[PDB]
Amino acid sequence: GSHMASSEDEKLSFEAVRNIHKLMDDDANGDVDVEESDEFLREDLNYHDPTVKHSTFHGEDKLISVEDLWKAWKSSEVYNWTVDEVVQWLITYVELPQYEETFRKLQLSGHAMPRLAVTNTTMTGTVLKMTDRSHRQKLQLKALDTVLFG
Ligand SMILES: [Ca+2]
Repeated sequence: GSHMASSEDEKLSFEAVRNIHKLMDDDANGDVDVEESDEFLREDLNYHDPTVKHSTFHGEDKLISVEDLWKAWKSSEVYNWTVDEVVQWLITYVELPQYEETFRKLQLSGHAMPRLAVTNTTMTGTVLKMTDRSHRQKLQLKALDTVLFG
């Protein structure tokens, strides 16, 4: 229920993908500016310094763009990763040994990566990490870093 992110009608994949981009881009204008990402990129997904994602994605600067992410994602390792790949990925990165249940519940992959990187609500089909914050933290950190860097 917001124009910015999460619109009420039906959660489309674009609003979702821009939402996880919006994790960095506070105002969600389609591109994150350096100031917008200040704590956000660094910690919220890079868990240290966002120089990696900023200078890897843009290269010359620090601006990340939703549609550009869309194009990047389709060209990145993430969009190529099938369920098996994502399963080993989710475990080795997200540290969620609930993989059996979750993959059999929703069948995740490179599409699911951005779709699950936003809120527990989306990803928890039935039973998947009781801890909301711990769930969304692990998933957003690794899924988002995966859709962004890969
Ligand atoms: Ca912005």
